[PDB]
Amino acid sequence: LSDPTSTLMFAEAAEAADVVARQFSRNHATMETLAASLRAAPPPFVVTCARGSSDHAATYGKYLLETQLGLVVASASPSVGSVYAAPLQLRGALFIVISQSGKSPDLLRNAEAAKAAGARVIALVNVEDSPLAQLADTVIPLHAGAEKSVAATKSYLASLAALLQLAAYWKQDSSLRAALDLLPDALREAWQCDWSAVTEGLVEATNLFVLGRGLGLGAAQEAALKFKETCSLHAEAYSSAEVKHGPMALVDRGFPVLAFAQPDETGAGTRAVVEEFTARGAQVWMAGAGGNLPVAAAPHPLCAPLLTVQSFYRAINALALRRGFNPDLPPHLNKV
Amino acid sequence: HHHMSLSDPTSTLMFAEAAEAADVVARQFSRNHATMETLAASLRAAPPPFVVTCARGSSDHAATYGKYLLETQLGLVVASASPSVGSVYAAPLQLRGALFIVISQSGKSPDLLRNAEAAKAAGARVIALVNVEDSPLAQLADTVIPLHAGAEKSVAATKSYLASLAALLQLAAYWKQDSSLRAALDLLPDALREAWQCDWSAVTEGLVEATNLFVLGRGLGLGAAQEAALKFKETCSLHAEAYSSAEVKHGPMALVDRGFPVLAFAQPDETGAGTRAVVEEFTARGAQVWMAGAGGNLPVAAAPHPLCAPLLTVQSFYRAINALALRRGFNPDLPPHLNKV
Repeated sequence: LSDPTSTLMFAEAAEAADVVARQFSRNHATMETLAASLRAAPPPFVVTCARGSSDHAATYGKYLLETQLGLVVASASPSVGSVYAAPLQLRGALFIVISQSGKSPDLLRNAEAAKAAGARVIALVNVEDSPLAQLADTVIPLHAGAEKSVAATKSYLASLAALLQLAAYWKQDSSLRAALDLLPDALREAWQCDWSAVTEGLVEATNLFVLGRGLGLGAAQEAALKFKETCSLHAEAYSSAEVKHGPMALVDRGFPVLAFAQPDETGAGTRAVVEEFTARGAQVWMAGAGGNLPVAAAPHPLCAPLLTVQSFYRAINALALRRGFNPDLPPHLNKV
Repeated sequence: HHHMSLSDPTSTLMFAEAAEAADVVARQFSRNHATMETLAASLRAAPPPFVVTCARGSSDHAATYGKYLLETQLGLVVASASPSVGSVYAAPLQLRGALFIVISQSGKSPDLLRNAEAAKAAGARVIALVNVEDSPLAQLADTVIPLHAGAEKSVAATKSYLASLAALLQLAAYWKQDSSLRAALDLLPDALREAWQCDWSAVTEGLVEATNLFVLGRGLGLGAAQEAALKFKETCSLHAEAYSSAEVKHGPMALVDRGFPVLAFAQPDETGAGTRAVVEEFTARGAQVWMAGAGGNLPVAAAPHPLCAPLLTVQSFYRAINALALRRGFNPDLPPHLNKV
């Protein structure tokens, strides 16, 4: 269509700032109670349990809790069908299930097993009366409302925001707490960032790397999923820590790079790496670290990936339509 | 410099070094027996609260096997501190008493060294699975497990990756005191020899003109899929991407059209909805779907124990991908993007 604003993906992504504001207001005391309980009985480590977009949120959760609380974060394996020669030793661990609908039988079985093993199960979940919420020791509703687009947007940003409020309150980080009050306005600014250069440059694309590292890796993972689902583009997320492998093998004219960088110039590789990509004739866009894509000013560095994703949703919505796809309908059913 | 021929798959360093893998595993198990018994007894006497792995490249794929191996066999949660998924700035994590396993062929990577120093300073027990025994990584470690793979001159790692999987398996067998797994390890070198003879020429020939591909694995097989995808990228200039078979509704199915190639690695003992359930939709969408394991159309060697199956799949895959690289005009022995013949 000729009006990018007319998609549900656009309307729902635009809601994210209001979603985050009301989520933090509604969940404040519940999060404080959970945070106090974790300080009183510190878990030995954390486990995230999630699929799809929610697992890309778990990637961000890992970075947040490892860097801010100093706790190791592992991933559960809900739908892998492992047979345990030994029960998994989860006693006292914090077991974080992230799920939009909270109904996946695999997630439920994994959460039940974690509880039986003595873990504390918390659910970051949008559907508050879901089977997962009923199971959890503590429920953190995402408060994202209904998503009618098949493309997840505000629900993913809400998952990141809930992890951030958990980290802020658990840590008692007064600086991050103050930045949470500023985060909705920053998301509103991020929604206005002009990423038309990458929309225009990818109309004819057939391959892409989305690079990220550390704080922004989960955002790169989600961006690549969005390119696959809405644009029928083989975008692949890749850690810039491993740029000497896949990206150095394949980046070329006709195989471009979108990089999410932190202000310390990490997330795209070194200057020499980017220069090699450019010398090959590859298009390279970078959001962050003075890159050629404009980004909103983050009120706290840990907020930055939410802003990056908020900006990217507008660019990818526009790109889907330019490529002849309706981002509100499933792949293979959405060519216009 | 080594000289090869595009018309002779047996002429590459990748072929010669992958062919060594069985000999490597046999001698590694013999040379490391006493060290492994000592380490395993010490871990039983002081059980760690959990495990953390740390690795780069193909070693990270081996660490992913280690996750599912130790979670299912020892019941220990395994997390990653690999540079791929970790912070730029090595910092203290709450690791007191945890087993911190670093896997590295050369043992020199500065950020692996920093992460291991951080783990030791935080009270972790650092063990290094390393091919270079006098490397900085080995010197830091509390226990060194040499891979005994010898010199690997191909840019494409083969025997060092298989040796890393094997070392994890011997550790798990000795630590768990699993007599059936111990006995199976005696048969593993010969099973690798059988795997090296499996005929995958059909998928080699089928992918000569491919541009994009998904490699699928699950649990114990996920690291194998990741290793295969990396080899496709580097040796063949093919945009292959690895996915967990549990995630196909979040990415891979979106791109699959008629003829889109999918290579699925299956375990021999899958229960419930597994690889065949996922391959079913791929075939309903007309993808070109190959499967190794579970009665699929790419033959695999009989596994002496299900935990061995991913090693046998990769051993076979290495022959197929070496041949595919040559058919596509590339020397798998030379660096990525610089290896067109």
